[PDB]
Amino acid sequence: SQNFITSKHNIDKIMTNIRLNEHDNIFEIGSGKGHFTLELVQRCNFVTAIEIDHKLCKTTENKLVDHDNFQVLNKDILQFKFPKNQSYKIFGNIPYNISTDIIRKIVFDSIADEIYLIVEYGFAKRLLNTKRSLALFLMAEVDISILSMVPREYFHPKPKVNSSLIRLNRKKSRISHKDKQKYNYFVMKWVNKEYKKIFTKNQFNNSLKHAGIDDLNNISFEQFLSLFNSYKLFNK
Ligand SMILES: Nc1ncnc2c1ncn2[C@@H]1O[C@H](C[C@@H](N)CC[C@H](N)C(=O)O)[C@@H](O)[C@H]1O
Repeated sequence: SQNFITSKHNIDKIMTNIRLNEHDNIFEIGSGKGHFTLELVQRCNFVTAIEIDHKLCKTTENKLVDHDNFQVLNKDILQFKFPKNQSYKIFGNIPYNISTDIIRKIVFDSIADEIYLIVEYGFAKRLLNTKRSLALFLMAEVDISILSMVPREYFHPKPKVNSSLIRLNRKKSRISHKDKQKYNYFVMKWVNKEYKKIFTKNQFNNSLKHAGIDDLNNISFEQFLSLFNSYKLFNK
């Protein structure tokens, strides 16, 4: 059930959009046959490949024979403990079934200042959709941008849908550690339209007009923050 991108011609097309340089240390999520890995090692300063499947760790190693700036840890990305005092970036052509868990792991339990992932086209659209809780929790920590479309033919087994190469850039968190829970509760209550649990009937009108929200079915992350902030004001 794991797919791969093994056409160099295609890999180069995708590297074209990935701006990683010679001095960055990179953590790749799932080396697979080592195709993207082979390019990263040449492209970057050092690559720590994290592959769960042990046979693939081997293949990754055979692939990277004429190279030294890498290591292949046979671990589970979800259980990995990233450095807490180093500057590193992340890349990964990750599986659909655990996209949410991986992205959450690397954005909340890692300090990579720049993350490059390939995910399903739809799932990418969702990461930017202010109507879903994931996008909202994520936008407090990173800026999300879709760089290009990865045709399903580039993959094998050929999936039923296309994919997108996306980029997550770290930013000074917009949500203080103090507001950790308030923001969480508020995000969940708002996405579920359970407005009354977070705003009285008037607090809600003022908050929307204050944030300048005309279409309540289409709001910017910046507007949403306004809402959250008003929310804080109203409750001590
Ligand atoms: N939980 C996990 N932790 C670490 N690696 C995983 C996990 N789940 C899947 N993988 C690996 O991640 C890879 C997913 C592939 N789509 C990418 C392989 C390869 N980089 C390629 O795109 O050509 C496979 O090699 C899986 O074995």
